[PDB]
Amino acid sequence: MESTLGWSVQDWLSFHSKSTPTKSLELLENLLKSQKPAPEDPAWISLIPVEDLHHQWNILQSKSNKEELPLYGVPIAVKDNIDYKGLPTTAACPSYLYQPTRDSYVVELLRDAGAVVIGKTNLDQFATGLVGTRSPYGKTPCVFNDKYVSGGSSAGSASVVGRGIVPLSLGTDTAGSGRVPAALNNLIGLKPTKGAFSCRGVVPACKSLDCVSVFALNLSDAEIAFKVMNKPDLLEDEYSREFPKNPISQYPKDLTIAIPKEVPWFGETENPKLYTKAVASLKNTGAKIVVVDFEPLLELARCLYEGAWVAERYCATRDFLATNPPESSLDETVVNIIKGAVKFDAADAFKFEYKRQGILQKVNLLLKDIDVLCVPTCPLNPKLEEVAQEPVLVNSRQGTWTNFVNLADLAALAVPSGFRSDGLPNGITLIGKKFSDYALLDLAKRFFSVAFPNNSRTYGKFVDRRITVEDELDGPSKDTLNGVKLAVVGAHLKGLPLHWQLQKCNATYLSSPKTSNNYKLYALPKVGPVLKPGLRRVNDGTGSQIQLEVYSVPYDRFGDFIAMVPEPLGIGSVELESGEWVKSFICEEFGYTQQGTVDITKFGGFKPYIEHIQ
Amino acid sequence: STLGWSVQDWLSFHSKSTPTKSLELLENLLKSQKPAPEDPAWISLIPVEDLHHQWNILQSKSNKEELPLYGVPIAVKDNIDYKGLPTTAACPSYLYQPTRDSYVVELLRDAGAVVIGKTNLDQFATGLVGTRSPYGKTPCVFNDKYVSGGSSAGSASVVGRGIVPLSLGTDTAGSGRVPAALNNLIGLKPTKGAFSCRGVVPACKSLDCVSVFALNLSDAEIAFKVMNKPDLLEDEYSREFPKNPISQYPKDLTIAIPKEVPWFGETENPKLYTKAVASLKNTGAKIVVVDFEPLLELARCLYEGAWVAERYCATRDFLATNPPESSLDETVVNIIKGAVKFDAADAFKFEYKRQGILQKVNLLLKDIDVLCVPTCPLNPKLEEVAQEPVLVNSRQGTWTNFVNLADLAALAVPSGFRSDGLPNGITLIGKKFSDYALLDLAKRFFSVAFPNNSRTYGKFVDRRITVEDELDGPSKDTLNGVKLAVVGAHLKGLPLHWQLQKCNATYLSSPKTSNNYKLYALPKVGPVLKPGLRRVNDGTGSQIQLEVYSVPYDRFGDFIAMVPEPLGIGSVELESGEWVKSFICEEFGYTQQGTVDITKFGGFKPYIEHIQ
Repeated sequence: MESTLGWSVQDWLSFHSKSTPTKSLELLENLLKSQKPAPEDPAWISLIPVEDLHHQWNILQSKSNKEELPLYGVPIAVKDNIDYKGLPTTAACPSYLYQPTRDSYVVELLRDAGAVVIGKTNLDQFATGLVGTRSPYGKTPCVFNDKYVSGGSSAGSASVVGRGIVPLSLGTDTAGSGRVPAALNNLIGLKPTKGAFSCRGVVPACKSLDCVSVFALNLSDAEIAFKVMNKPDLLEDEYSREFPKNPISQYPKDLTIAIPKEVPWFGETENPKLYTKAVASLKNTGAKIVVVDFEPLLELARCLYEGAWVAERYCATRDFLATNPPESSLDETVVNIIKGAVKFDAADAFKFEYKRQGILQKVNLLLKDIDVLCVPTCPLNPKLEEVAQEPVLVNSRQGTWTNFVNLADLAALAVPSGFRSDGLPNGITLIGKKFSDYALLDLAKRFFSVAFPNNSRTYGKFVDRRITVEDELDGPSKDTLNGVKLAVVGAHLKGLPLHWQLQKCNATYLSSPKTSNNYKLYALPKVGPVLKPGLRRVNDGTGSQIQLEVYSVPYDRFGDFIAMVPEPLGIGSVELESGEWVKSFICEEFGYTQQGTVDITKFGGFKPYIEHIQ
Repeated sequence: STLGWSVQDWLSFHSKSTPTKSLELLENLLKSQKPAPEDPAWISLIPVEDLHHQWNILQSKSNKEELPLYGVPIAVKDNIDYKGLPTTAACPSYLYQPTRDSYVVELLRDAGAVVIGKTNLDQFATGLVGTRSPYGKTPCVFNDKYVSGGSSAGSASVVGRGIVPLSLGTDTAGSGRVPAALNNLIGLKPTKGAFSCRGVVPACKSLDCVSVFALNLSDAEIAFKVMNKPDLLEDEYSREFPKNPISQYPKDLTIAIPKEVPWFGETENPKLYTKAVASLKNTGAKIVVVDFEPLLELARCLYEGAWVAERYCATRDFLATNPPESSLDETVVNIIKGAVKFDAADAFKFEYKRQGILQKVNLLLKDIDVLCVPTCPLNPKLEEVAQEPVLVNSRQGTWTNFVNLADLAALAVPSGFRSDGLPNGITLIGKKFSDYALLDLAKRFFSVAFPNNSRTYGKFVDRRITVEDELDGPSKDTLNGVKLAVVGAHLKGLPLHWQLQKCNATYLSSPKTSNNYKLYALPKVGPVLKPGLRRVNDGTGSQIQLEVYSVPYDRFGDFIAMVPEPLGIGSVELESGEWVKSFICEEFGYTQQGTVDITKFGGFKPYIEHIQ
């Protein structure tokens, strides 16, 4: 039949719509057959049985609104860290193996959205490392060159996406594990705001810091996965937290992007070139780039490394370690790290927690006037043998830019910046404050269109395919709004010189209806260099339908918007064509009752009129 | 003579008197005080020359009568640094000499106050009893067979006897609350992070609060305003209060009381609680009966769990010097030494459990403005504590020990006397930053529970509060909002005024428009009559009375959602020429049949009165 390697989610959905339930089952059965487990393919700890593929697919057929399921019959991989009930969970530790009787909340959500889990994916043992070599199941290679490391700890999940077996996969990230493998494999790596994705059914390893993360080939698919898994789960995950309403969806073109004053490369010469060029490209989107001392952030990173956070991994594994399981089941570097936790008492954990809170005061003072950090994802592209030689120091260095994100309650999106001379990829990570995940996506989109002009952007190993349409975003869905419905008629319309005031207050365009038959529109005597209309509700009988744009203005922001609204205008209510009332600009009678006032109703809107002039 | 004076009493003496007489008054006060053990309440008193030094510094300040604590004597817990006295934490061998004031003492000093002494406490602030000190066991201000309570023992006694009208305590698990109940005081336990902890000895650093004992609400408030200041770089748990702090709960607010109230045998204190609840009901407040189990789960955590290690963290380099056994209190040191039981791994295990409980607590409190709780179950005897050095202490903790873990604010307030003559009280608990609304809720509770100006204070069973529980609310520098003129149903006393309170609006003034304005009564549809303002291009316009309010930027959206056709918010020009947001009205509004031109009345209230 037909090749499936490197399909977007959209590619998969298109197939399903135009195919029959049996010929789409076959395509997945066929994808499943081409995969190999165990040591043959180090990327897979385990793969589903054909019976299980049938089961998932039957369940899928029972649901009665497919073609509204944004991941209908789309295959996905899951880090062997995260429970799927159809397969065992291992944490890349053969004797730790266990059978979950229930799905991760995250997996359960993706299944509800129509996806099919194909296998569990290999990782550094107990999700401990940035290298991907620390698994008794095998070392996963870089999708581009088998001499190189895939990155970890989410190594299987990057590999599998990088070569387009599957268009989305799940990883986890405490201090880099969803970001480093994206850079080494030409992927999108989304590390969401903490507590946004539930960690119910993931094996705890630094519970207080840990996030479920996603890999994708493109912005579009990372967005669909985010919308699917961003769901509260307060009573079953102690660190879950609900996204607030009115999430920002775009940074201003003007945004302050901070970069570090000192960028250590540890001898590496190719990667600096990609970073320099990437910063040039951000400047060209119109961003303000500001160079900033990252001292406090690095103090925070050191606090991670010096502190007792290792006691979190130890807490999740000590009962198990005391079981004394066969040495061959264990990675020794991992186990030595985890046992570093024994030398810390409760008093110690607190002492470091104090120091962490103190650093954060400094970190919060620093970020107050910055919108985003742009950081190299990792300094190196490690060779398999380089990390065999120095099995700890390579790891430390690969966390140069990753270690402080979760401690500081930030979000992050690792995104390609191009290729070095030797044809390996790397890239940048963009770090935003709590709940900016949607705006980071969009910022990547804007970065891409400059760094990869003329649709020249590659993805995964697919060095000779180009992104056309797949990096486009819907933005946050209307579900998430909670604001006043506001109708504008004048200088706040798209394209006129007060539109920005709506953007400043994080307004969202809803629609463009007309008033009912009840309205006149005036042009007022110009005084500023801006001309200003006023609406008049009338009932002699002689009104027209005036044209409007309607915006949702977040409740907490409406104060900021109305404060910019000078006499004689005001905010009242207006009647739309359909009979709904909606807040709107109005005008004191004194306003349109001056010498200089011009009856503009004729034009049916304010645009038409500001063109019959200029 | 000076005993039982309030802050205002001190201020009014000073402002009528010479610096010299003012000094003598303070001197006589200092003279008449004794340190421990003659008086267990005081660990040390300032030497007379320190008094003069402090006085001379005060004389240097150029604006004196702006200073809200000018020449006002205060006590400080021997937990907190004042540079002219040593710090001890009630451990003689722990004694050190600070270089500088704690930030909190420095703020109060800048506000005028004179530190008179360092006050006695349970050693290393561990306990709610007051008795675990080698400098002595501070007695209840009512009866020296009874415990004063702790750990802010001396602070409570000194204010109970009215030597000083304010004292600093600290509070991690009740230490600013229990002693207030047992001595007929107000105990304020501010929102975490509001009062800096720079220069206080840590004992449970991540939960610690500096706190305040007063005799009346006014003083608690004054003190609160002086010390509620950020100190972000010198105190890792400092946090800035946001703008527009609420000043008052609605008449309506929901107050939760526990479904299960254990008393441990006590027969007297339940009657005062019952009575207090009935007083709250009578203020207009809706009482709901609520399952406190997850809050008591939380509070256990503090005891069974790893927070005990914060104390050990604070205290262990010292303890490894094996100081003399007789400077140590055995109960306390053993409680602290129990921290060796816990791994870092254990500390995280407990932290997860805490975060799990807080998910349940935060959900349970979305519905609720305030928790009302018995301050402590018991009025323990010294003897009872001697027999049960651990048991009584923990029963005294049954209501106190979840507050900081859960990041809440508290105010312990009197509720009357048992038949006994011993006092007790209620602690009102609110969410973060509610400190001003908590004080106002106490005012309201007082006016029902102690009608006709009958409230007692401290040992002063024969005096009555008069004006000293009144409040200024947050000061104007706290607000950040849009100035808004109302002309209509949102005026004070009028039917829509609740909508300003709902949006946390603050009254600023009652100015008039310029003479540019007409006012119409709109046709009456609802059972609410509403006016419409109209500006004219003259000459006919007249001046309309307004009320102007600060509406938080935050809340303005909430406010406008309540404003229907044909009204709107635009701007109006005051008599002063200042423009300001206000209600305006569509043309159509005042052009309907039945609109009455009402200008002649000068405003809306006089018109409503010409109808009734």
